[PDB]
Amino acid sequence: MIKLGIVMDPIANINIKKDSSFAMLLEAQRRGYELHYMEMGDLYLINGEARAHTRTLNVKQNYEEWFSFVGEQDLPLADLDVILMRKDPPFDTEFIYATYILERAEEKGTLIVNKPQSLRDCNEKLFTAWFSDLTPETLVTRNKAQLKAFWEKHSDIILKPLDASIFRVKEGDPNLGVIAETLTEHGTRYCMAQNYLPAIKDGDKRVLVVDGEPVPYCLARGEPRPLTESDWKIARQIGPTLKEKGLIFVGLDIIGDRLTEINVTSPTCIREIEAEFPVSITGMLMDAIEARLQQQ
Amino acid sequence: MIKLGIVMDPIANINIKKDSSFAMLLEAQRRGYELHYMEMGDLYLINGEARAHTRTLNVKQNYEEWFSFVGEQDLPLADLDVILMRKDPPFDTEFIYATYILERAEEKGTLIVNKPQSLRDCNEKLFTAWFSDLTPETLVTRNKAQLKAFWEKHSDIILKPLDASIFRVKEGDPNLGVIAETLTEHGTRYCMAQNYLPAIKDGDKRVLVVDGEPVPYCLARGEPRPLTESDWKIARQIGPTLKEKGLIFVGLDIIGDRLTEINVTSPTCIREIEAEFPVSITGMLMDAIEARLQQQ
Amino acid sequence: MIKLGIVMDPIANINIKKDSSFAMLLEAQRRGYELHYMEMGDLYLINGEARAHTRTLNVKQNYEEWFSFVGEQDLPLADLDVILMRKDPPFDTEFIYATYILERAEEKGTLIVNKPQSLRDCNEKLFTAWFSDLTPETLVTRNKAQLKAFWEKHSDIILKPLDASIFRVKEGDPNLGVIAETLTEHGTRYCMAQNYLPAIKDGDKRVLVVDGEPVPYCLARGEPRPLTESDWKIARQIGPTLKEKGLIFVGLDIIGDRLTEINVTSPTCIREIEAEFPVSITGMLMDAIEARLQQQ
Amino acid sequence: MIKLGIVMDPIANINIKKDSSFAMLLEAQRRGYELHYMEMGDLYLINGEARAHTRTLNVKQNYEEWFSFVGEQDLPLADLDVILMRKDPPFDTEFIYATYILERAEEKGTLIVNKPQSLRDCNEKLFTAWFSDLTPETLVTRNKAQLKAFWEKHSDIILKPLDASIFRVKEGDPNLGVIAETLTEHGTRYCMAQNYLPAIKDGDKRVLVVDGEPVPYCLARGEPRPLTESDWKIARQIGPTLKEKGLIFVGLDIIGDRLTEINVTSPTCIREIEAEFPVSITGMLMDAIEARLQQQ
Repeated sequence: MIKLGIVMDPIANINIKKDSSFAMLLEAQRRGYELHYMEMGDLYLINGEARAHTRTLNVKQNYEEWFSFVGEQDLPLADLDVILMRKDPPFDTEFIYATYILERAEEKGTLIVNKPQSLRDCNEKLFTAWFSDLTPETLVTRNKAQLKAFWEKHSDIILKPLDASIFRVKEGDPNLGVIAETLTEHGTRYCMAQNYLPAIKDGDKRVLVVDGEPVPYCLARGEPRPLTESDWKIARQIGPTLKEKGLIFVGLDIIGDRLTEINVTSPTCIREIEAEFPVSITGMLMDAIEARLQQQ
Repeated sequence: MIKLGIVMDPIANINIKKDSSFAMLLEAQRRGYELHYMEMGDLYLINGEARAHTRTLNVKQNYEEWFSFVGEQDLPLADLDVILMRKDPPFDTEFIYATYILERAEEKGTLIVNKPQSLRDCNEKLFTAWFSDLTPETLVTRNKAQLKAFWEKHSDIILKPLDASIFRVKEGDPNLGVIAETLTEHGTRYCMAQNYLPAIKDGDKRVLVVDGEPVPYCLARGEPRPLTESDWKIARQIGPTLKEKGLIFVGLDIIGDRLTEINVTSPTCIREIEAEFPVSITGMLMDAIEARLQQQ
Repeated sequence: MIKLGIVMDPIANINIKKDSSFAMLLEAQRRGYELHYMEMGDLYLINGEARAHTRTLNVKQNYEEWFSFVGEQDLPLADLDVILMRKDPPFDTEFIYATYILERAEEKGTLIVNKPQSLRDCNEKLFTAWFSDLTPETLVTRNKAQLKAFWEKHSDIILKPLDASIFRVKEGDPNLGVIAETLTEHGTRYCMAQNYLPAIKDGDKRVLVVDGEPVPYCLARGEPRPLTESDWKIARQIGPTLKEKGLIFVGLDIIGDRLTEINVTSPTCIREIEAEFPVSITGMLMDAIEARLQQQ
Repeated sequence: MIKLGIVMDPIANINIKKDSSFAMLLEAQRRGYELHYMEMGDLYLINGEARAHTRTLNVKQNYEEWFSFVGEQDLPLADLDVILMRKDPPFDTEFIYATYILERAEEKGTLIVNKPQSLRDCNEKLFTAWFSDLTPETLVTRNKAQLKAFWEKHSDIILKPLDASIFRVKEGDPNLGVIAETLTEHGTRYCMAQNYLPAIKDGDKRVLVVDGEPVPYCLARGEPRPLTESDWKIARQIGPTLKEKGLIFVGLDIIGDRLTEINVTSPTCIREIEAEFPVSITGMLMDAIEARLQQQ
């Protein structure tokens, strides 16, 4: 069978009613995969070989007991067929170090969803710089004077840290200086400004893309909808780049007809769309994984 | 002429007697390049285009006044032929974000020394996992129990943070637990252990590699020496990988016949080797840059 | 009845088999006090008046359910007769701010165990500077050069942060510099050095003092013992100062015949001594509280 | 003569045109005091005795060279007659530890301006809780829900951290939640809210009080003015408490007829008032110090 590993934040603390990682584990188990649970602290590197302490895992939709460990072992990660990296943000240096550990197992034949080097290349907020055609006006800077000028030009902007804490600075806001100071840590940290998009009142849509192919229903933040014509247009333009970079399960954040963020670490909204619509997103994912496992 | 940009820690605070970045700027100026000075805070990104505020720079070996700005401008980074990224460690998330800014200029034709994606791929302590043949016994972990066992097996080890603060834990040291606790931040951060190498008493050599080719004299930490036979062997084995990854100016740290670290951000020791030996390392670098600029 | 309030770290996470705060709540309940539970976040200040959101609490030695809330209210803290400040270390600025909130209730007649201003005056590591006669050789400094010289003079020393992480630097340790660097954060933070006391092998005794009077049995760290002659001597010398400073429940840490630390925030070891010996430490505490409540 | 010590942030970085500490050193030198310079890192504690490395200092109004050291020594702080604690905020735990070091010298007869225990008792933002009659509506809390309700009741409020970064949240501001989240660090840190005072447009006055006596001219933030009738009223009400707490040189911040903050660490504005008006504030301070030195 396929031996599936998952690296994630502690399973004992999720909400199985909405957790997408758990929805993935149930599908994988329904297909008969052997599942191996691990957290960040379980991964290590010894003389260049990637290894982990895993626990063989069993999961079930039981609100009183949704997982159990039926075994425990130390193995080279190269023994697993596929590892799902499902660690939540922040994207910090520890996340980047775990990426090098997963890449040593990847050189030995393991499929990593998503690809380690692409996780380092494709920042969730800065990767939109590669698709400026699709995005709002975006400025990334440490300088208060540039943030002041962007606010003068656009009148109503969003200020966000790169690593929610979104400030909206409308015309007549008294705090642009304090906010710039706070997010740039007095000019020592980069932050991002975008023009505010009023279409947010119509929904912050979450579109999922499975191996480059958009799932046909999205979740407008919480109401499931079919993709509109402009949703299909954004997703078809990014899709090919996600497939070739090995970004196999991606979330795109779309407000109106603007692409605002690209989630490549732990995209969610599977349960919410699946409940209202006849699509098995977890099934599409595992079909795509299995396809990749036979392509090599 | 070539327009050379440099991103570095503030020039007003260096020691021009030993600073290698300054030694590079003097050579570039001696060849007639137009030099453009910038710090991290000068770089920004607007709708996917990389730009910076630069200052045209003039440098001279004058201990009372070694640089002056003769102009100031805002330009797209794609207007510069080559940018030297010479920012010091730490390798943190800000360093990683600046890397994406330099890579947007790189897609537009600018040569970046060293290549942005390789700066993200090649951690200075963890890239040695790709050359385990050349390195000491190395363990990377968050677990105190694994560090305890490595210390039992090797009797005398080095503990270092990934991001100097090197602890030597010899036989009979009472602090392995406190030290593991301190470097792993009670098991939440990865750290690195290696077996101690007694050949350190003979020197921590600094070998420089310019576009894959080892400079023939190194600095044993501070005494300049010709490369020994095993120094040539280590450097010839890494060299090709550095060239193809676009890691054009690299420092390797060698203790005895063991490779311990790979400096790809801001390697130094140019002045120290150049003073005692008939080699112009800065000249080798600029010849290599100019070669790369005509190869495309 | 007496209305007793307690400020503490979350009750849902303690171990009722050894927690001394819980042992205090059971005694108070056995005497019929009305108990009011609060955490740090429940305390606030409005126009100089101290107030809190409390929960009326019920406790019982049940490992499956040891507490329940039977009510909830917002009141001025001046309505409670006595508040036990049982927040764990660190002693940080938040701890210091909560102290000013408790002191506004104290001006209005509430007894605070221990007294707020004394919690600010009496640091657990630095208050020993007032009893140098009883302590080991102690140096507090940010300077590596002074720590090096103390180590030269004493050969075997203890290095500790002021805010466990105790380093022992014996003769021949290779790390004094790295350790000084780490605890002083490269000379920006004070740390403490003391000469090592070999009598630690015979026990790190925990003596409790209730309103200036030593409890006659201590816990040598884990074995309960009667106080020795030198334990009685140390405790009788500190005792009067603790009583007049309103430090009503204190822990003293004694190694051999040396006083090393003074716990004034959350002293423990009640359950361990009480189990093996015929003393009710919680009863001595509540008798002392009740005495203080009738003395005014 | 009097031997005056000063603990301050590095003298090599001040602006002698406006620095009040420097204005104090010039007056002290004009009276013939022997001046001893020290920074935080110079202070230490050995077996309960407070000591420091001092440098004998000479100062002069020379923009190219305003100070020189004419000697260097290690002494017990009890040898100095008076130490001026002139360390800038933040009020952090290091500031609190230095306070215990200065208090050990104070027990041995040294006058400390301002008194160490009062520096711990009198927080610059929270000490206003003792004079609620004079202050605006003030709430101190970690709870977003209480900050939301204060904003509903007052329509236009100020949010500030306890340890500038003042947020004004007017009617219709979209960010109260993000700001509360940012200043309380998601409910783990206390912050302060006050109702906004429109009289700020007429000036944020800085009144100085020397040993309980108000200096008769203030600086409205930058225009020097005589104290108004309500300025005299606020200062006469606080004054006696400052004198008896040994808070010898204090700054009060007054907006309109409201007391907003009490500066007890490093009050300034001496040069600005002294230039426009016939008062020697430094002379009033040294007369008060000399009076205190003969009162014991």
